[PDB]
Amino acid sequence: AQNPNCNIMIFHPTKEEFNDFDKYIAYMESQGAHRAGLAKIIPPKEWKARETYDNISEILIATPLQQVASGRAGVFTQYHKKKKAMTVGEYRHLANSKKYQTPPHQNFEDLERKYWKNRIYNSPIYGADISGSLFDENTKQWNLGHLGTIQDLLEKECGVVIEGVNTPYLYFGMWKTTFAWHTEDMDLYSINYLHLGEPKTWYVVPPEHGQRLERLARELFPGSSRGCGAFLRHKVALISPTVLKENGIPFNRITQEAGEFMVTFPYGYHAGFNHGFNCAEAINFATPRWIDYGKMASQCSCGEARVTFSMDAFVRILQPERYDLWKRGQD
Ligand SMILES: O=C(O)CNC(=O)C(=O)O
Ligand SMILES: [Mg+2]
Ligand code: NI
Ligand SMILES: [Zn+2]
Repeated sequence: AQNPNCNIMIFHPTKEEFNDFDKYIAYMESQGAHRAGLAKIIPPKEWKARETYDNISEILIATPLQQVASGRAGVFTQYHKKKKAMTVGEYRHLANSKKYQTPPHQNFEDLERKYWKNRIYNSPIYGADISGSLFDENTKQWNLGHLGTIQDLLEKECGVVIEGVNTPYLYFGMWKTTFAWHTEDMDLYSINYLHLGEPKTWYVVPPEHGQRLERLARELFPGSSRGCGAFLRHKVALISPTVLKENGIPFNRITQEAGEFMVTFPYGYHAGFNHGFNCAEAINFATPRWIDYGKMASQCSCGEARVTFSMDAFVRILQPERYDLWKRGQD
């Protein structure tokens, strides 16, 4: 078995290997990458996502989210308070202000220490989940707005034609902005490209060990667990690496820099934070190997998780027994 310790693998495809996206995902899996839950892909030196980032400041962040924490430093939840709209240029200035800017630090490890020590005492503002793309239309390789759609994959594998579309999302981050422990909707893959700015640190649990994380989460968030049998679908809970180590939960960590891709694999729990002002783009995708994960994915039916239009068909076709309860949660 390849990669039996479930380490995060880093890949350096050549320009020729960068042509066929599906084939390269399948290559990475042949080497065991999926066992970690997360892989890094460094594009060939010949590649670029677009010519410059000099003209992005007029993009609108219609609903910036202030991420307010409750709990203790290593075990907390966050809620998202909606703020007034602002442009990317306005947001960048805010991120660079004395109130929100990254503190002086020695290296990534020192900054990680400061994050876990101090995150709860601040409420950074995240421009998340903004439909759109920063890839040039002429970029033909690993262009996250030109991938094969998950609807087409389901149709190719299973023969059923379904409604729905699949488009990318932009994320504008600042110091301490946080993504809570989650897997993707319907335990899909994700791909994330860091277009510009400061790094993003990731933490990930191997898919084969995801239920260990879930069991710890039910212990650590006992009221939430009683409210919903899939409350990590709410995307609000954080658990530090120190706490994970104290409870014997297998995980790995890595820092993504500008110009790098990350791929999350089906049922790979992940969480993380941004180091400073940055912009990422991400999208869900599927492969043939996903179908069995989609069929077994947990679902939130309590009403909190509320998701896209396009998840309806996935639940309806892959999980018909769960469909009626899940849809009641949607309504
Ligand atoms: O970058 C973020 O804030 C969160 N991204 C993801 O969870 C992802 O790409 O799957
Ligand atoms: Mg602009
Ligand atoms: Ni994700
Ligand atoms: Zn729920």
